[PDB]
Amino acid sequence: GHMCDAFVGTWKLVSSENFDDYMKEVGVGFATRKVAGMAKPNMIISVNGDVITIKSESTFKNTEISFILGQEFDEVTADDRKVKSTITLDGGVLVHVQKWDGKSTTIKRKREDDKLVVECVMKGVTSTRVYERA
Ligand SMILES: O=C(O)C(F)(F)C(F)(F)C(F)(F)C(F)(F)C(F)(F)C(F)(F)C(F)(F)C(F)(F)C(F)(F)F
Repeated sequence: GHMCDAFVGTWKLVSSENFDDYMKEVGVGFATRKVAGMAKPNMIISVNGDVITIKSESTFKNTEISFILGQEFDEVTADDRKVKSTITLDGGVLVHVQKWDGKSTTIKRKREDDKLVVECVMKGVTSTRVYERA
């Protein structure tokens, strides 16, 4: 249960690039996009045996996903998509693919320097969000 040791802890947002464009490509509505952009999320990543939990906390929406690496699971995203999600550990990076409605998006959670970087890709649009330890 050590696969994820470099990710565990609490994290807070430093910077965001192209996040609104990413949500646009995903199909998120205007009001939800504006709420999401205003959020200052606190992210908690924790491990309990084989089960990893990623929690995002913000004033107006929390999400929590718990999963086993490599095991597909049902996720209801913050924008209310019902997706089939699989997260694997590849080259020290958590690679999260969401599949729904004939579409897919990939969320990579990686370490760079002392930061946790979240890279989200939808049809060639990439958002990069940088977190520092809380
Ligand atoms: O900052 C992070 O923790 C993050 F980068 F990991 C993340 F949270 F942004 C994400 F990757 F999970 C995400 F982009 F997919 C997302 F969950 F936010 C979303 F953009 F897909 C979303 F649309 F669901 C929304 F922004 F939360 C919504 F618009 F619904 F509020």
